[PDB]
Amino acid sequence: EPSSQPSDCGEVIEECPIDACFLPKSDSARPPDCTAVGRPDCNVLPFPNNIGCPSCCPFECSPDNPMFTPSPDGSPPNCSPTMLPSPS
Repeated sequence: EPSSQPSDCGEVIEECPIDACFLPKSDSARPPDCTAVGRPDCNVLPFPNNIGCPSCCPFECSPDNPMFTPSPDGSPPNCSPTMLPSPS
């Protein structure tokens, strides 16, 4: 299906988020992470969307699931856009 995924750096590397989650996640705070509201059933990465989920995102995904701070410029993006100086 995808002939090109590792092209950004780590935004596109088997990463479950993407707009497939619901928008580019770190957009400006997309819908919550399911368990995060009380959907532990949605903690399952492959989305059931047929049992628990009221339209949030799942969990697990990759080694160490914590992710925080949205905004398109919320943090030093790294993987080249941070290499160049743009402090403030």
